[PDB]
Amino acid sequence: MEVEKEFITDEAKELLSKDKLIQQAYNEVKTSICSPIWPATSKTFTINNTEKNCNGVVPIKELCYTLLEDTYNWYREKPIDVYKEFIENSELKRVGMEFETGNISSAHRSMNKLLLGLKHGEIDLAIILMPIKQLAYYLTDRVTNFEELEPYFELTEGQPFIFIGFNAEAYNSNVPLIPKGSDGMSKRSIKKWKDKVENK
Amino acid sequence: MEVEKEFITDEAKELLSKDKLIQQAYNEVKTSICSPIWPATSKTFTINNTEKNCNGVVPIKELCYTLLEDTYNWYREKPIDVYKEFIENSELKRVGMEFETGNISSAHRSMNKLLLGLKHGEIDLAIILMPIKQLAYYLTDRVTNFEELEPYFELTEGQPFIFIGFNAEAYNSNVPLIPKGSDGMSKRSIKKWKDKVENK
Repeated sequence: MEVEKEFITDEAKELLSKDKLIQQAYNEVKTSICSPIWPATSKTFTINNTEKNCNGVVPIKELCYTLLEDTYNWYREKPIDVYKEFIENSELKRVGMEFETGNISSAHRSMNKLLLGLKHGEIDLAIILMPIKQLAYYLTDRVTNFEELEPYFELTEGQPFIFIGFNAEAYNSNVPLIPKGSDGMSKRSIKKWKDKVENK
Repeated sequence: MEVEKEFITDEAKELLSKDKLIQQAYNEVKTSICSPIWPATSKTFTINNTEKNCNGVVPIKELCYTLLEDTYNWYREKPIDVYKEFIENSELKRVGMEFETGNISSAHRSMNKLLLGLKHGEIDLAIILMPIKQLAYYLTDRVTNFEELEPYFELTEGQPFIFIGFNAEAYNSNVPLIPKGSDGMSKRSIKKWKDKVENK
C-alpha cells in the first residue's frame, strides 16, 4: 500500500524532529499501513475495480492494527483504537492512532476524541489514517476519505497531529474482492494474511 | 421551553459584554428557544412522557428557525443552518447557529463546521442548541443531547462559542405527541404554531 498524501501540523513536525521514540512510533505506523498486500500471495496491494463500493475496508484496518499489536507491541483500546505507551527520559509517552472506517461524521468524532486526549495530556501525538478518495471509491459505501476531511485538518493546528492518506498500488478487475464487515475475515485469516505480509 | 444549561467560552463572554448587536443576536436566539409551547393552545411546553423516544424533534427546530427568520430577520443556509448578518461600526458581522437534531457524530461535525467558519472569519459567534438528556429521552431515537457533547465544549475555547441546553417545562402523558420527521408538520402547521406562540 502507498502513503499518497500526508498532513502534519507544525507541532508534530517539531516533536518528530526532537523526540526519537515518538519518531519511531510514527515510523511503525507508516510501515504498518504500507505493508498490506493483496492478494495474499502478492507483493503489492491491488484492489478490485469492477464496481464502486465493492470492497470491504475493515479487514485492512484489522490487518494494520494486528501488525502494530503483534510486531510492534502497541496496545488496543484506551477508547482510542490503538496506542503505544513507553518511558522516555523518565516520562511516560503515548501515541494514539485511529484508522477511519466510518462516515465523515464519524471521522469528526474521531478527530475530536484525539484532540481532547491531546489537550488533557493523555497522548503526546495523534495520527489518523484514511483512504484517499480514489481508493475509497472502490471501498464500502460507509467509508469516508482523506480529501473529505481535509478542509478540517486546520482545526488540529496548535497540537501534534498527523493525517495519512493511503492508496493501493494498482487497480485491477482480476484479483479477488476484499470481504466486507467486522467478520469479513476471521482472526485466523488476518493472522495468516499478516504472516504473508511478513514472510512467515 | 426553558434554557437549563449553558456553556459560553471566555471569548464569547468578552464579545457579548462589548458588542451590542452580537448581544442582540444572542438574545434573539435565547428567546426563540424559550418561546415554544405545547400543545399549541398552551402557554408552557409540556412533553408527552409515555414512552422513551415517542416525540419528534424536527418540528421544534423548524419552529425555532421560523421565529428567527420571520420575526427576527435571520437568513437560512450559508451551509450553516441559520445566521444573522448586519453592519455594525462599518463592519459586516455574522452570527451562526445550529439546532442539533442528529446523533452525536453529527453534533461533532456541526461543531467543527462552525469552528472552521469562526477561524476563517466567516462568522463572529457560533451558537449550538441541543436538548438536555432528560428531554432527549422522550425525543426521537437519533437525537443527541447537551451532556453527551459536553466533555468536548472545551475544544471551542479560544473562539466565541455558546452551547445551550433546553428543557420542556413539564412532562405529562396527557398532551399529544409531537410528530416525527421533516414532514411531521407542514409549513402551514409550523406557521400556525408560530402565530400561537406570538399571539396572532
